[PDB]
Amino acid sequence: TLSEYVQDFLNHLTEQPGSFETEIEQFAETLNGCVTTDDALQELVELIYQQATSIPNFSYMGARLCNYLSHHLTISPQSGNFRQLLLQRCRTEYEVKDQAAKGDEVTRKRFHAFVLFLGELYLNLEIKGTNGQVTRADILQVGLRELLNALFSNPMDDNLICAVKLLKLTGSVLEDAWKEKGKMDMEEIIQRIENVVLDANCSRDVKQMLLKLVELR
Repeated sequence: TLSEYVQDFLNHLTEQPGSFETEIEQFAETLNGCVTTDDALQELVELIYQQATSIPNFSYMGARLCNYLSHHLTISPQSGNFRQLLLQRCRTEYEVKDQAAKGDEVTRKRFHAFVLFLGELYLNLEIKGTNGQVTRADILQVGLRELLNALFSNPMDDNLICAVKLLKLTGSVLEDAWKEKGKMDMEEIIQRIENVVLDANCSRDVKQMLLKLVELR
């Protein structure tokens, strides 16, 4: 089945991160021969999306794999390409982020995996722009800002640690994009972080991590 093939390959990348470069072409090639329906494309997207948002430490690999397949799969069905379906799928979970940042620490591990997968996707998913230049996904730029708002609004240590990671990852790229468009988001994020540090009952070391970000941005 497609799902056995894909899941085997994802397990393989998880166990052997080094094998991406030498096995990715064969993976794309095999998928090109077998992913021929809108349905099969949708299922491929779902399997990779699940691995990236479950499975710890699959953020970077997930996003790198997503970008690769978005450029190397030849199927372009009427209803959406890989890129397009992925981005749609991300909006689905992103819609429940206000609730996802509550719950309990174990349930939130999946939310954090989703947040960082989206951060890595934003950095690494290359889209040919309207002017033919490489651009980043807009819906991800917007989603990241809202995810940060959700994480700071529920200032439990593990939520704050997730926000710190996401901003170390994407913060300079975000800062640049907001400034090109004369937006004040980084200022607003900085005030949110300062209010956490002033008010929240989180750990001292997490507060100190937040303060280091205020120096840099």
